[PDB]
Amino acid sequence: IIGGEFTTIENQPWFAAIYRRHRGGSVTYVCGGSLMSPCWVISATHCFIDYPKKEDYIVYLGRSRLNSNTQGEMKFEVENLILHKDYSADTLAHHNDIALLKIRSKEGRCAQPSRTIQTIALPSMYNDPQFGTSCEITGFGKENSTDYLYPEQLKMTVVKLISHRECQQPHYYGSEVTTKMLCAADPQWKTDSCQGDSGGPLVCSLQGRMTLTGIVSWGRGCALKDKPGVYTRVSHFLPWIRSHT
Ligand SMILES: Nc1nc2cc(O)ccc2[nH]1
Repeated sequence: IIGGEFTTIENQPWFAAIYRRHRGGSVTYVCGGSLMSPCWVISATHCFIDYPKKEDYIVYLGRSRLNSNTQGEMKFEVENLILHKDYSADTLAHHNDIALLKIRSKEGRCAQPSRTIQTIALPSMYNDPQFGTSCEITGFGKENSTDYLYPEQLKMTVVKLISHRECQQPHYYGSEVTTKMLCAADPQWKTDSCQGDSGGPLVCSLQGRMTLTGIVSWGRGCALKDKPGVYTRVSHFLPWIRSHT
């Protein structure tokens, strides 16, 4: 993340760090995601679609830093990884970018909702906070685009929400965000998401409740005058999310 602050997990008690295991050479960070209910995490197919053998991922909850074992984490396999039956990578733009992972400790069970391990609620149907709401993102994403290492502490930032007519400024993303893709960014240029963040959460405040408003997906550069980060628009997906759940 190219924005504000370094945080710790208990301000993010739903974050999901997902790792690939390798043939021999060990384990590299895939993406974030978010804890749904002790059996489930939510993220984006673009992360896994090239490499779909559920058995190579190792996701974590309660982990606070890329390569250090933080206080009281729990480790996970992924009993099933479910990718959207319809996904597509158009130039820059991603489509129906959503995915589910059923975790399972080495023991067969979903996770124990600790202090450092909460669910976050899904949105309700046709109710997304309005342009100009500040929401927040978490990930271990590049700090600077020019960087080729992801940061070693976790990062969080907050980011204002854009309206589809504004984000379809042809000076922005044209007809390529669409009704199910949600733009947001800090009034231009300075904080934003980036690489290896997608699958992270966009968590807006609705009535009182932190609510999984959107899932990070794409954006042309990180922190660019006229280039919003776009985030999947979660309420358009609550059917699929229950009928593959
Ligand atoms: N603005 C923005 N650029 C991004 C690039 C990514 O690979 C993932 C999220 C992003 N958000």
